Amino acid sequence: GARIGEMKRVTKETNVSVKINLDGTGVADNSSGIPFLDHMLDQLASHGLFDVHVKATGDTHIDDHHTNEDVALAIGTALLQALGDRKGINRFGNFSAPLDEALVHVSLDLSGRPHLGYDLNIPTQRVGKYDTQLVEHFFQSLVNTSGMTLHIRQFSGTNSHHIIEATFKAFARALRQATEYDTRR
Amino acid sequence: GARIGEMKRVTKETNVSVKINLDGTGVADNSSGIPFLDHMLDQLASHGLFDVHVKATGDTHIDDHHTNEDVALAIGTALLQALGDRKGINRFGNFSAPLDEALVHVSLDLSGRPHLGYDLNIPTQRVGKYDTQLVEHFFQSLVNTSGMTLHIRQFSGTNSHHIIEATFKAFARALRQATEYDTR
Amino acid sequence: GARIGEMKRVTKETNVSVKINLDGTGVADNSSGIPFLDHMLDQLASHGLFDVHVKATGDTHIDDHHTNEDVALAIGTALLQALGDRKGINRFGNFSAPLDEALVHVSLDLSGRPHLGYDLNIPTQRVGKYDTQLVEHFFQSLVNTSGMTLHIRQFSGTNSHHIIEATFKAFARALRQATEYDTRR
Amino acid sequence: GARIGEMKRVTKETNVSVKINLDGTGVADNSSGIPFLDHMLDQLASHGLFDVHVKATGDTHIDDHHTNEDVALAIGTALLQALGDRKGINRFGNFSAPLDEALVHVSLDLSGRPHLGYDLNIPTQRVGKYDTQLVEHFFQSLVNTSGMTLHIRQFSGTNSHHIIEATFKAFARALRQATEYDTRR
Amino acid sequence: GARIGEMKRVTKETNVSVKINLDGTGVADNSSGIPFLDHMLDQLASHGLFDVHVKATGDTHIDDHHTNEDVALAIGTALLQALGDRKGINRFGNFSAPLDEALVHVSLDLSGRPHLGYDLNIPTQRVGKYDTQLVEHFFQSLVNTSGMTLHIRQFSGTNSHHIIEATFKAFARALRQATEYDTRR
Amino acid sequence: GARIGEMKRVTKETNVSVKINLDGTGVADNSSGIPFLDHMLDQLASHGLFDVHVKATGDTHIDDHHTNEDVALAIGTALLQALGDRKGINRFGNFSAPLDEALVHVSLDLSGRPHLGYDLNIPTQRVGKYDTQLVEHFFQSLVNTSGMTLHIRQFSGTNSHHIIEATFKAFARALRQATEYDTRR
Ligand SMILES: [Cl-]
Ligand SMILES: [Cl-]
Ligand SMILES: [Cl-]
Ligand SMILES: [Mn+2]
Ligand SMILES: [Mn+2]
Ligand SMILES: [Mn+2]
Ligand SMILES: [Mn+2]
Ligand SMILES: [Mn+2]
Ligand SMILES: [Mn+2]
Ligand SMILES: [Mn+2]
Ligand SMILES: [Mn+2]
Ligand SMILES: [Mn+2]
Ligand SMILES: [Mn+2]
Ligand SMILES: [Mn+2]
Ligand SMILES: [Mn+2]
Ligand code: NA
Ligand code: NA
Ligand code: NA
Ligand code: NA
Ligand code: NA
Repeated sequence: GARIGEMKRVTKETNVSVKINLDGTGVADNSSGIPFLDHMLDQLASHGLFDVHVKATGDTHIDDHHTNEDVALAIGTALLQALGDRKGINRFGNFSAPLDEALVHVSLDLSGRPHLGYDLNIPTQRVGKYDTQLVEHFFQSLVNTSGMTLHIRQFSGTNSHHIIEATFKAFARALRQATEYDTRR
Repeated sequence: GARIGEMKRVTKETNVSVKINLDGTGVADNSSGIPFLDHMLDQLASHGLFDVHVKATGDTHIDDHHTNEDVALAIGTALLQALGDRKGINRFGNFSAPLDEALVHVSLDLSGRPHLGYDLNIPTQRVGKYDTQLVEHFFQSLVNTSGMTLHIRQFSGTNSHHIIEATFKAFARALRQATEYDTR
Repeated sequence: GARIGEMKRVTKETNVSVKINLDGTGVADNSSGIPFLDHMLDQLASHGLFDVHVKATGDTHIDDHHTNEDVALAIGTALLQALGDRKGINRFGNFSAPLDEALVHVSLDLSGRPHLGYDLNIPTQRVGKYDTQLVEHFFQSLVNTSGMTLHIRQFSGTNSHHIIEATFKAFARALRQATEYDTRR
Repeated sequence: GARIGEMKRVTKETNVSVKINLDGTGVADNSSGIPFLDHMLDQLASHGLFDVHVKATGDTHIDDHHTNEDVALAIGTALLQALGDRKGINRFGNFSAPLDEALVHVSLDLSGRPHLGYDLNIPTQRVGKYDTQLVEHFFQSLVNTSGMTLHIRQFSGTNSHHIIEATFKAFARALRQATEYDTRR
Repeated sequence: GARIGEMKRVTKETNVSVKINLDGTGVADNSSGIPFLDHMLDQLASHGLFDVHVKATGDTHIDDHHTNEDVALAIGTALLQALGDRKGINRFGNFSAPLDEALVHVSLDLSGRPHLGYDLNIPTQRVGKYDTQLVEHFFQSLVNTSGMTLHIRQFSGTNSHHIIEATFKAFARALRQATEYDTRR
Repeated sequence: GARIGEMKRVTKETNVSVKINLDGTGVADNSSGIPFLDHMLDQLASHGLFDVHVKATGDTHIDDHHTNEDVALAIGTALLQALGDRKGINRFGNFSAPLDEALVHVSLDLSGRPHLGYDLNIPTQRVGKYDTQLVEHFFQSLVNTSGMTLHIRQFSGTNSHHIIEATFKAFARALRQATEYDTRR
């Protein structure tokens, strides 16, 4: 009875395959073509207890933008498919994740209405090879296809890797809460 | 043994009857004479899983103030009665409720000491016919008779209906948490 | 064959029926339960040459918010359905509409990615009975279900009725341009 | 049949004759007694494809003000006459005209309601013998008798001749668009 | 007969071949040695309906500057050759292109007088491997050999890839408009 | 020999009938569909000694804007008709009207050139049901069809009803002066 969503989409720019189990055990199998994004998608599994499979190739010789965007769009669609009729779930999720000096709060509602409120202050332009502009775009695209209300608020942080990873930990744990069943419903 | 509180009070200005079940299933029956307040009281039921019955008539030809106040006072008293000795409950409740661009956090303690910390920025004076000054007065009056410590904090929001509705969603879910029993 | 999109949705709050003909002749048939919004929807027909049929009733005894939102959502869905595969259309639309002292520019792309950039300065809270906060929410909701990129920018204006009506005229003409066929392709 | 408007008016100060063909081929025939204004009126023909005939003499021994004003008034009246019932025309016109470093946007509506929004920053007081205060007065007077809604906005420019000429190019192209027939209606 | 311009130039730094068809069907054939610039040149084809063939190699072991510059110079020369006597063309082009949150307006005139007005605010120094200083230099060099008046103005935008891509979409559509024939003349 | 002007105009939005006697005795018969506007039009009669008849119905279910505008336009046309050749009249009018704490000066010229200079500071958005944005629009529209130069300047005032009523008293008395005959002419 596990809630599994899957999305495959091939364009001239990217080839994306995503599978997510909302009732998973934290199995991570992420090969997006973007190593830092893979590290962040691993946090979805380890902290959200989702099973997350992502396989993507794309025009990373231009930059990571199209791959990042199309992976995020596909995850949002897979999430929407896995949620089904959304009956009985908590629907709302909240979590404040510290990572050393970083502290990020995520508040979300599986509402069917896309909205991103985004207030991160990432002080460097690259983490490894990853363009830090792509963090906002990842969550914006995921919101757009999942129909999620998502608020990301940075309360502390100076290390870009810490800020982004804390965001994914908080998102993962908030999304876990929202997708879990409300025992009184 | 569901925890049910009830308050009826008739004054020269208003006639108010309130019944709340802390262990409800979200049954909403709200007819306060103020349609937007009814919509907000419905959030108490649907998001707090309270059973909420409010029936009020009043001098709404003056304005909604006396009705709004007397309904809020009665709800706080009904909540206090329903809580009884408060043994074994979580007592504290916390929730951040987004509603599109709005985000409101509610933190409360069923402490017996009334206090309202209120920091909403509602940018318009009317939602429908509802005077938005009445939002603060609703929570102040409810706090005063329930003896609740209540903190309402707006983190984002531009639409007045969204801000107020997010506040009631967060309040409902925080109050649900506070009234539920601590398993340990 | 004319491109027609139609959507009916009944909720506990609203009862909404929408039909739009992208290849219309300007037939205006708008009865949303919100008279000023009807006047604005008429601009879609008169200036966009769309055939626009909207019939809605709702919980306007609370306020106009739910009706306004559900009408906007339904129009966006009807627009999306009417566009079909979007093959051969201009896709982009641009128009600056004056209305006396008001001047509003609209730029849009039928992109499949929802985004609203909104920069109006409406100086009063009510036009008739219409809550002027509902203008932004109308376009946000329409954007969300149509998948449109939409930018609304006020360059001039002091009368709220003029500002909002100029916005709908500019939107109507930009959308007409975007939905029309590109004769070269 | 071409839409032609013609107006002659003789006062104690000026003697003005104007004929404009909205469906012209760009015939420029401008002898206002103000050489720089003639150069600007030529842009109406060359860029708007109007046929523009202006012949004026006046009390230019005082200054160019009365001639400038009476020419502008007459052009607006001729334009109004030529438009007739305005059935089937685009009615709105928009154009951004660059001239080297200058860039001026014109937005107009053949509305029947006079309004001038004017935001040029002309940095010198004379172009040749032409008093640059007369630019605003020209468009104000033309607006007043034509019943036009007209917005002129400078986005760039440092040379007064360039700024004014770009304004007339943009006006010419916007007016051409507004007076042309809408092929769909 | 299609208007085709072609230019080959070999220097000690670069080897550049360009062919452009002003009356094309959107054939994109761009291999400049700079992958992000290739992606931008593709917009010329996809949104301008030009046929754009660019093949360049160069001293990219130093940086992309010489290749970027020499490609831009060659495109401007090819455009100039293809335009011929410019008889009968619209000559002016205008377009506002959104790309999600980005919005860029381009206004241009095929005037024979080079000028670049450039007002982009690109917030990162690299898109992929592409140095974002090269955007201004690309358009400056293209302007210089084509003899174009070109104004680029950013109205919105936070993602560098979006801002630059919106600029090339707007440029492509403005240039398409300017090079197309004026049906009335 | 009384100077009487009359205007009837029926549109899809409004049905307006106006009759004004410049040589009246202050007979007021105003039913515009806007009660506060009726009160203001009564001031024209009582303070200007005009006979003022206005009968209007319109789409006041939207708001009062279209009715307000069309009544003002019709009054301006009726005024222009009543003035005839304007021979022998004072032409200029000036009056400062106090109303308790409010003080408003009106200066006008029956010039044939429309202009409104408007400097009121009305501190509330509604007087009764009347939208105070409509005051400026009333005088602007009246100016546009009458061809009047009109300057309205607030020197004092805090009560919106007082400010607007003082404006109409001052306008009425200034217009009375301007329409009266100059005994030396
Ligand atoms: Cl606003
Ligand atoms: Cl100036
Ligand atoms: Cl920059
Ligand atoms: Mn993108
Ligand atoms: Mn790490
Ligand atoms: Mn009170
Ligand atoms: Mn609601
Ligand atoms: Mn809403
Ligand atoms: Mn209107
Ligand atoms: Mn003058
Ligand atoms: Mn010149
Ligand atoms: Mn260089
Ligand atoms: Mn791209
Ligand atoms: Mn108006
Ligand atoms: Mn009074
Ligand atoms: Na943000
Ligand atoms: Na209607
Ligand atoms: Na000449
Ligand atoms: Na390529
Ligand atoms: Na003013």
